[PDB]
Amino acid sequence: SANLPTVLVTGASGRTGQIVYKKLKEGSDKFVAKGLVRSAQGKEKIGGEADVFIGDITDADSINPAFQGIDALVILTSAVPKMKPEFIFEDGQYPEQVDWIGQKNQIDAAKVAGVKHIVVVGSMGGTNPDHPLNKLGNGNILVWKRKAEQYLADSGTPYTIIRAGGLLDKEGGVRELLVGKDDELLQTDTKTVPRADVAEVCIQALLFEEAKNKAFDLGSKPEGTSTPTKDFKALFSQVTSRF
Ligand SMILES: NC(=O)c1ccc[n+]([C@@H]2O[C@H](COP(=O)([O-])OP(=O)(O)OC[C@H]3O[C@@H](n4cnc5c(N)ncnc54)[C@H](OP(=O)(O)O)[C@@H]3O)[C@@H](O)[C@H]2O)c1
Repeated sequence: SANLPTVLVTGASGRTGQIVYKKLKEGSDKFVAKGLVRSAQGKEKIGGEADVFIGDITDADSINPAFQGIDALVILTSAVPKMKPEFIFEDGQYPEQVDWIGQKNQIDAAKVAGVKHIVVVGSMGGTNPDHPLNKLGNGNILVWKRKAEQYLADSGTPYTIIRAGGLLDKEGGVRELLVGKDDELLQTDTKTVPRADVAEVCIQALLFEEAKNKAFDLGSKPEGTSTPTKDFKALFSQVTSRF
C-alpha cells in the first residue's frame, strides 16, 4: 500500500542483497520485505522465510509471482563469472541474459504491478567500454548492465540507478559516503565502498523523493576520516543527474 510499501529485493541471497533484505524487515519497520532468490539453497542461506520467492530472472513467468502486490523493487541481481585462475560465464547465464534481459524482465514485471519506484545497483565503469571488468569471462558485463540501466531510465517508472565503486566487505554506517557522476570517482582513490553502505543507500533511496529519477556513482572515504553519513536528505540532494 502507499503508506506501508511491500518492497521486493531480487538477488536477496546475494552478499549486498541479503543485508538489503534484512534492513527492509528489521532495522526498518516502514516496509514489508519480500525477497527473490535463484534457488532453494539461496532461500535457506537467508533464513528460508515465507516472504522469500524462488525464480530465475531469465524466465519471466517464473519470477512473475514475486511481483504480485509489490510497491517498489530493489534489483541486486548480476551475471556472476565462474572460474574453471581464469574466469568464465556459464551458458545462458552471460551478462547479456542475466543483466540485460534478466533485468528487463524485472522491470516489466514491476510496471505491471504498478511499482512507484525501482532501485538498481550496478557498477562504476560504464562510461568506458574498454574497461577491464568487461573481459572477466568474455562478458562485457559493464556494458550489458548499462543497457539494463538505460532501459530502466526509458520505461517511465521512477527509478534510482546506483553505480557502486569496488565492493568491500567492511562495516557500514561508519564512513564518509561519496556520490558522483560519470565515473569521475575512478580518477580518485575513494572509488570503493562497503556492501553495507550500498544496502543502506538502496533503503534510504526508498525514503527520499529526491532519489527518484536519479543516477549516481557511489564511493566512500576510509573509516575514521569522517563523520558517518546519517542525513541522507543532503546525500541525495547533491545528485541532479538522471543518467
Ligand atoms: N565487482 C565489484 O566489486 C562490484 C563493484 C560495483 C558494483 N557491483 C555490483 O553490485 C551488486 C552487488 O554485488 P554483490 O557481490 O553484493 O552481489 P552477489 O552477492 O555476490 O550476488 C548477486 C547474487 O545475484 C543472484 N543471481 C545471479 N543470476 C541469477 C539468476 N539467473 N536468477 C536469480 N538470481 C540470480 C545470485 O543468486 P545465488 O544466490 O544463486 O548466487 C546472487 O544472489 C552486483 O550487481 C554487482 O555486479 C560489483
